[PDB]
Order: sequence, then C-alpha cells, then structure tokens
Amino acid sequence: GQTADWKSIGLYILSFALPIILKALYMLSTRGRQTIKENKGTRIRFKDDSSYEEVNGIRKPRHLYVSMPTAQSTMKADEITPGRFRTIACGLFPAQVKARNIISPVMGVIGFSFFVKDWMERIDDFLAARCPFLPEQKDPRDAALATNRAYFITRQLQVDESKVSDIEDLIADARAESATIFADIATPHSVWVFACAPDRCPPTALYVAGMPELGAFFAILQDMRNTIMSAFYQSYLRRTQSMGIQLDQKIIILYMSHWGREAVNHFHL
Repeated sequence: GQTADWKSIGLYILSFALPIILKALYMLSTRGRQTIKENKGTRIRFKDDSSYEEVNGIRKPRHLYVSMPTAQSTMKADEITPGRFRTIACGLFPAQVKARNIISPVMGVIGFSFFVKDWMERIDDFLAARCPFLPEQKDPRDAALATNRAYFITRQLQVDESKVSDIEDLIADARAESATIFADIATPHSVWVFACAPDRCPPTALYVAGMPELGAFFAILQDMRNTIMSAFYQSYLRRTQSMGIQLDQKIIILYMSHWGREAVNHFHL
C-alpha cells in the first residue's frame, strides 16, 4: 500500500493520553492475533481510565478505536488499521516503549533485547568504524572522512531531498506534542522504534539517516531465523519504499557485516 494519510492518523493518535496508546500498542504488538480474534464487530475498542473527554462539563470515557484487519479493500486513507497504528505509535513513543520494555515476540526471538542492551555504544562503534567503500584519505588527520559516520552524513544529505510535506507535517506536529522523536540514529531510543515490529519504517523516522535500513536489517534476521527453524524483508522493503524513499542497500550491507554473526548467535531457536 502507499496511500496512508499519516498527518491525519497522527493527529488522531497524538490527541490521546499516553497510557491508552501504550495499552493498544502493547496489545496489538505482543497479543496481536489474540486480541483480533476475540473482538466483536468492525472495530477494536481499547479503554483506559487515563483517557476521558468532557461532554458539556461532564467527564466521560474516551475509547481508542482501531479498525479490524480489512484485507485492503475498504481502506480509507484515514483508516487506523492495526498495522498503521503500530507503525506510527512505534515512531512517536519509542522512549516510553523502552521504559516499559515492550517487545514484540517477533523481535524478541531474533535477539532484540540483547541487541539494544548497550545500544548507544553499539551504534557509536559502528559509526566510528571504517567504511569499506569510502576511500582512505591521504592526510592521516582526515581519517574520519572514511568512517561509517561520514557515510551517514552523505546519506542524510541525500534523504533530505526526498522529503514529503505530509510526513514533515506529522513530524512537526509530533514535536508540538512532546513526542520522544529524534533526529539522529546515534540516540538512546532510535532503535526502540522497532521493538514492536512495525510493518514498515515509522514515518517520523523515515528521514533519519540509517533508520529505514535498520528496520530492514531486523527484517532480514527474521527471515534468517525463520530459515533456521517467510517474506519479512521483502514485505518491509515494499511497504517502506512505498512511503517515497528508496532504501540504501549499502547501509544494510554495513549493518549485516558488523552485526550479523553475533545476531545469529542470539536467535531464540
């Protein structure tokens, strides 16, 4: 699909109290098929005491509604599907997801908890390392120009021109509501946007150099693990690239060469 209205879907979600969002995300991330096949009707209704409206001065509960898995078909661009909800909420609240250690089993079994354990050091070591396909500088002091960090700056300058107004709008409106958004992969919660296994790169992270590709790295591990025991990478690729950016396949190679062997040793088999 390509046609999701993230600005609008994001407006809806950001107007809710956090505890009801985290409940919905939790339920649909770790109990997805279990909550769907027990839901009466066309919508999945979440309740929470944190979530209320006032109807002419009187306080009344405000439920969060996600619409059941429509197999495409009647999908309004506006429609908050389980997949669309997960994707956007993952990007909007990764620090809160981290704080609660919410992890989708789908990510847990490719060793996500071990992987993000010392994430800040792990990403730093990655960015500090030599990038095989940048040349060596002839002045020894310019050596940083040959690192993965250098390569991500060029990537950042490249993704900056492929920005769409509606996703920049959503990002704008995310800041205006104190969401735990971020501008750089080298930040404590960047990797946590994938804890709940969004089906694509979350829109608010699309334009941070390396992020769409990080999600792709995880998806390939899913396929790898699945092989050891599926189209996780191809599905993620298709859906992410339908948001209007193309993945940098060179970055995925860097991620895999750096982290691949160790990741496999931490699969749950």
